[PDB]
Parts: sequence; structure tokens; C-alpha cells
Amino acid sequence: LRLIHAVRGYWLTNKVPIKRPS
Repeated sequence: LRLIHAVRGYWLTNKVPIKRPS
């Protein structure tokens, strides 16, 4: 909701290799 969680979730999901096809 708030930008802090938006930007956090952004890099937090990017540092991790997304091997799952969503």
C-alpha cells in the first residue's frame, strides 16, 4: 500500500532469482 512497502517489496523480490514462472 504505502511506498515503503512498494520499494521494499521491489528490491526484495529482485535480489532473489525468480525461477518460478509466477
